[PDB]
Amino acid sequence: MVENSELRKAGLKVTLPRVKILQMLDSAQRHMSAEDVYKALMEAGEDVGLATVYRVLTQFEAAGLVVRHNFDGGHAVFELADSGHHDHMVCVDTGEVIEFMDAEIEKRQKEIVRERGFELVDHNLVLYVRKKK
Amino acid sequence: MVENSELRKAGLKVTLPRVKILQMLDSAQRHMSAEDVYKALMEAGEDVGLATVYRVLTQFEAAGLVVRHNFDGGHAVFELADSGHHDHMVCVDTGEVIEFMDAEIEKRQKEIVRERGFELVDHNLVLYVRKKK
Ligand SMILES: [Zn+2]
Ligand SMILES: [Zn+2]
Ligand SMILES: [Zn+2]
Ligand SMILES: [Zn+2]
Ligand SMILES: [Zn+2]
Ligand SMILES: [Zn+2]
Ligand SMILES: [Zn+2]
Ligand SMILES: [Zn+2]
Repeated sequence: MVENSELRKAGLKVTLPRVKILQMLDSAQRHMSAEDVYKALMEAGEDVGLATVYRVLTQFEAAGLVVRHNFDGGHAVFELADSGHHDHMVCVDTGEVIEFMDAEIEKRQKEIVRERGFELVDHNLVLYVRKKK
Repeated sequence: MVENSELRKAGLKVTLPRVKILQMLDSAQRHMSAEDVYKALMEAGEDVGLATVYRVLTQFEAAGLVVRHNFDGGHAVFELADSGHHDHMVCVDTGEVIEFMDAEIEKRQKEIVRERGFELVDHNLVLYVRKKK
């Protein structure tokens, strides 16, 4: 299965809890907390406890299958890494998260780093915003 | 420069017109027509004729630097390929194009193809829609 390959490529043994959580992440909320995953699983009548959900998502994060972000300061969001790249705009007053991808900034980041003798390994860009209105 | 590397990797000699058009594509309209690129260039007081803009965008398309799409049936849209992956929803009545990326569908496409003995080289998914309202 595709999930099995993803887990193996990530140096992680294939297990039922690991497969169900990855499937939950695949189907979307784009930015889910550990509780959102747990609640979705419980709705689906599954049998995975919250602590296990958090543990697995942390295993996925360390492995590179997911990225963990904290946009409102008070909770962690976990989202797949495999998906197309996206940086984020966060509405400070409401907590609304808006993904974006600007090719100009992406190429400028590469230029900045390369002209210094480096290679860009990863990056994080968050723009905190408020409606002009 | 980053543009130079992109052009060379694509087996395309570096030229002024090729560099300016790629820069126009980098800075955004996410889905520009040849005329949109030409008009943007003219606004920027540049000196690239429309036929040259179309030719270069077609050179970029063949090379894989851009993908050409025809969403409303009557005009070609050119967008970078390098950007994160995105499929599209198109509002049939207005022509509005909405990008989306669903990890569930992406993994299901891979599963469908792999279980048949193939490797997925590329794909195109367009969902034509109308507001339920
Ligand atoms: Zn929160
Ligand atoms: Zn970025
Ligand atoms: Zn995101
Ligand atoms: Zn720039
Ligand atoms: Zn048109
Ligand atoms: Zn797709
Ligand atoms: Zn697009
Ligand atoms: Zn599915």
